Amino acid sequence: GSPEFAAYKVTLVTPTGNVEFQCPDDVYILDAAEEEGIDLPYSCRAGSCSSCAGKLKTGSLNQDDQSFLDDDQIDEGWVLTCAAYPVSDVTIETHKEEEL
Ligand code: FES
Repeated sequence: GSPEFAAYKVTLVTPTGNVEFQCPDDVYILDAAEEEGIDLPYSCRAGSCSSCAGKLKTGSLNQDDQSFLDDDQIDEGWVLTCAAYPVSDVTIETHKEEEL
């Protein structure tokens, strides 16, 4: 039932407004946002820090490539946007490092 290629609608709730774009299912959220000209926080780009943190509001992600968040944090909706792939349409609140 699965497509050979897919993308998903990403809605980012950023400090300067909501923005939306299609993200390939094999491109990380951060990278796809940047390709669309959206400036999001980051540092390591390796899944091992707090800089790119966001909160997942709607939908589902694959965060196998992240390491810094613990299992409880993942269960509570934390996202490292540099290391997350969408597996559905998603809504993510960005710029959330301060809440960790
Ligand atoms: S920029 Fe460090 S985990 Fe994403």
